[PDB]
Amino acid sequence: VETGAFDPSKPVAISDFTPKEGGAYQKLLIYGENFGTDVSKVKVKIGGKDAIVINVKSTYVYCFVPSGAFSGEIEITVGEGENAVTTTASTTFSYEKKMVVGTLCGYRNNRDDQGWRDGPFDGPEGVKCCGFSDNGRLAFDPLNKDHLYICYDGHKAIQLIDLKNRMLSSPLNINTIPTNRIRSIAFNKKIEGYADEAEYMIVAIDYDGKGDESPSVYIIKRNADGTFDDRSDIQLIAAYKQCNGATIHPINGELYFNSYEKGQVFRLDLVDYFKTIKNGGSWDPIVKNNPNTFKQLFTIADPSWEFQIFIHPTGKYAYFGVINNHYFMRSDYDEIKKEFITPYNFVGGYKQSGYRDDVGTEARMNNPCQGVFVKNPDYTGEEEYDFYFVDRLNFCVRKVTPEGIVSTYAGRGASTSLADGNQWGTDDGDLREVARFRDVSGLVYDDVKEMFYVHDQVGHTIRTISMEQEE
Amino acid sequence: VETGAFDPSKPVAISDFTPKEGGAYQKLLIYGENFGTDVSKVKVKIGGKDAIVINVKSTYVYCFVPSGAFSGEIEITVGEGENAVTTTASTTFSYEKKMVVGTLCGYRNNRDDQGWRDGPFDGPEGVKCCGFSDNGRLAFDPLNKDHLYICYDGHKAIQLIDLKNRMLSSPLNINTIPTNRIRSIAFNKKIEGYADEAEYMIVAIDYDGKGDESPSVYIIKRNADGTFDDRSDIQLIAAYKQCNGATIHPINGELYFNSYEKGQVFRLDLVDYFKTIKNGGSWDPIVKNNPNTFKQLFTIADPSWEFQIFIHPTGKYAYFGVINNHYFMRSDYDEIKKEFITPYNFVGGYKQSGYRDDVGTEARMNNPCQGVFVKNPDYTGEEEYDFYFVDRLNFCVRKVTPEGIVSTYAGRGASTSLADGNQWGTDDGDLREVARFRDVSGLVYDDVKEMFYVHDQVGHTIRTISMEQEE
Ligand SMILES: [Cl-]
Ligand SMILES: [Cl-]
Ligand SMILES: [Cl-]
Ligand SMILES: [Cl-]
Ligand SMILES: [Zn+2]
Ligand SMILES: [Zn+2]
Ligand SMILES: [Zn+2]
Ligand SMILES: [Zn+2]
Ligand SMILES: [Zn+2]
Ligand SMILES: [Zn+2]
Ligand SMILES: [Zn+2]
Ligand SMILES: [Zn+2]
Ligand SMILES: [Zn+2]
Ligand SMILES: [Zn+2]
Ligand SMILES: [Zn+2]
Ligand SMILES: [Zn+2]
Ligand SMILES: [Zn+2]
Ligand SMILES: [Zn+2]
Ligand SMILES: [Zn+2]
Ligand SMILES: [Zn+2]
Repeated sequence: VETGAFDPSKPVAISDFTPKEGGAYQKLLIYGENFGTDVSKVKVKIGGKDAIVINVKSTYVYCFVPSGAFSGEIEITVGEGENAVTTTASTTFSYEKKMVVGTLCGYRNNRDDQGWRDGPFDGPEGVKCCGFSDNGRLAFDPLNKDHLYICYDGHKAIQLIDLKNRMLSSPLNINTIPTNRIRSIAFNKKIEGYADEAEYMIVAIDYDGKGDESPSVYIIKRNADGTFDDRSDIQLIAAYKQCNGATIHPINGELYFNSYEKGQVFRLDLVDYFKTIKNGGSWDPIVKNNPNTFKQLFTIADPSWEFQIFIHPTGKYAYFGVINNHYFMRSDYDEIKKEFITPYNFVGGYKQSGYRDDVGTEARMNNPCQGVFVKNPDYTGEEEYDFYFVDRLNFCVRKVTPEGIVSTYAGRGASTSLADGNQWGTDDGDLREVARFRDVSGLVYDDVKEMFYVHDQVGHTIRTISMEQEE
Repeated sequence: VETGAFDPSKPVAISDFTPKEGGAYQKLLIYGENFGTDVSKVKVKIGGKDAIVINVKSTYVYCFVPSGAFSGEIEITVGEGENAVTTTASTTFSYEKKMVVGTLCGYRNNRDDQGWRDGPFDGPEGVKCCGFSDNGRLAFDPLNKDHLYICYDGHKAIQLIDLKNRMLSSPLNINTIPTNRIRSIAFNKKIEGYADEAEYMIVAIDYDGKGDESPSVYIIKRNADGTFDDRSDIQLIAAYKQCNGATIHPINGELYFNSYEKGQVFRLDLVDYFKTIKNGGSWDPIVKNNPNTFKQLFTIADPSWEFQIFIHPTGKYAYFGVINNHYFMRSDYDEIKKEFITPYNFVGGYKQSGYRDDVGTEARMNNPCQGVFVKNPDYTGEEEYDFYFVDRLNFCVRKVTPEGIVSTYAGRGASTSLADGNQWGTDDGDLREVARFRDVSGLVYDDVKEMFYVHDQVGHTIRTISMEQEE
């Protein structure tokens, strides 16, 4: 062989590589000897995973770090058959793990005829659980994050996704609720003299069968054994019409709920409710007849405005997600009055659906659904959180900084959307290169395990976003 | 007056505001009393600067924090004439200063007939200095950052911008150089036994008047009094043809220079040069006849490739800015051989001019010129720098992260480009809302004062990017 050509009678050596650490898709430069000058004659594995070889030039090889290369062991084989020579680098590459999309439970077969079935997360079709097909919202039991509840707009049971025993059940059949349009789940904060922390599940429903005296919000009391099920006491706490959600202030504990009719936002101090029942009184849930107790703070925009309220963990502000008109508004909280004030347009285009990462009202989204605040360790001032939400008709999770910069966090996998031409899909893995979702409606974040659970309504699955693990 | 209306017989009060700190363009919420409900009747000043009032609702006012509101004093006046009532908040807003574009020296009058004139940075037209009209490059004297040199492609003097005495001079008339196409300025690193740190200015020129034996690089020796001027010894160190720049490796000290002909990159160890002259030898600068001394490492792409070399402060890699074909390539440095290796496309589109912030080869630029590496305090690993370059025909400074994300750092002011419809201009101030440049060719960064100097070739000015200051 000539100068620079591969010599199969001599060893192949790796002397160094750079960078020494990195994540999947990182370009890696490997230095050594006897690599030859042809990509076709070189194969590289990193952490036991086959790696894409970019260029080979005698004393160096460029390749891409593969997903899941945990061990960082670098192995190279030059030549083929009788002439193949292999070596392994003496030091390991330091693989930096990334968040990845996974699938927890649920499935959709080729005929989409699996239906609904309670049971184990895993097993053969016919045994493993499935359903999850109506638009939904997620909420953890604040006293036990192994218990993840899901409510649905179109399925009249609130289900329990039990992460510890890996079982799906339907403990809440809410038979007295007059509709299957269940919109949200919240829990009370402790109320001195009246209610322990999360003793009550607060459930919003979307109904207008009794005109403007139609139920909006119910309250369900935890059983003596700690469960929420059909033995639980359930009471009507507010009735107007067309409610799309109810949310609890994380510091002061009052309840905010709306009506789509004119986009009203109502404020209820639960102390009024518990004080009345404690003194053997009759509670009147008819909002219109009691303007001092169910205080109407404002209308956020125009009539027929469908939205939910997401309050910052400090309680100092909230985002109002306008599901049917494709934007979020922001509202500041007056800490002395203990009320939110008239909101203003924050991110997205007023009545203009689309998909565009940009700043403020130049960003575009399409049917924004559930959102959550997540601590960003890089923030050091008084603002410590970013906001993440499922953008339903764009099949992804978006991120919103406090300044209003909107980006795409997970979904619409670049490589997978090329293979089949669809921005939607079921692929697990790398957040923006591979992973895909179908219509996404629900989202929660476990702030201790540092992971998201996502309700993929049209995939009929519960997905996860969490740190990859060596199996 | 009714409930919520302004009452001119009562004081106006400010009780609180949020956020407590922030920068220009921040939305500020001011709480208080007696503000009325009309924006037309309210005026706000912050730090003595008039502020844009957004919304007024009796007990709160929303406004934008103005540029230059250093003192943070909040003053509000409600009403007019005899009914005007003013109050000042008892606590000050904490104004966070930002980088701003400024103009150091040079000017362009309405007839663009000021020409060239050495002298003071300030004064009346006819006295204050001007010129700066040919495409240029900037370089500090490594031993004195008060001395900023500028060389020009089309003006046969190298000028001194003396930041201490605020005077422009022309100390280097380089009479023996055969052209006015001066392309770059560099300085040697200390060479044990031969040359002290920055004892020599290394100057690249663009010439082909003697075919392939045409001068490319000269070396100019510092005078006994520390100056570089017409008393300085000047020698030809390399001659091929069509050189576009020469750069010194910041750790090992060797010299890299190119030729546009085939896009060659040549490597010269200056020790060879000084050893020859020290021993009473004759130095032969003809590159073609001495392939072992002027080592040709590679050709970077196709023929007729105009580019400069920008080496990372660690010396571990370099970016090659292809001026005439609108992209940057990246080259890794082999620390054992002490040579760069064949480069690869990094950011921008190969032969595709444009303006687009994006990742890698999806980004678009137009005539990328001088670039500099700048430490980012947020980076904690082995990579501590970002890269900034002047994108000439896009009238701005762009930023390139090590991963290849290209953004716009300064220029193309949003508000000013609306007023007149031009992306170019002369405005000073806010980096992306107001400031504008015309064609930009030169760029340096003082890593101690934390400021950039920019050569705005068509504005005929030297601009600054630095922290705003209370005058
Ligand atoms: Cl072979
Ligand atoms: Cl929706
Ligand atoms: Cl008035
Ligand atoms: Cl140019
Ligand atoms: Zn090495
Ligand atoms: Zn080949
Ligand atoms: Zn159902
Ligand atoms: Zn359980
Ligand atoms: Zn109790
Ligand atoms: Zn009635
Ligand atoms: Zn207040
Ligand atoms: Zn825009
Ligand atoms: Zn206050
Ligand atoms: Zn008015
Ligand atoms: Zn001139
Ligand atoms: Zn001086
Ligand atoms: Zn000396
Ligand atoms: Zn000759
Ligand atoms: Zn080497
Ligand atoms: Zn793209």
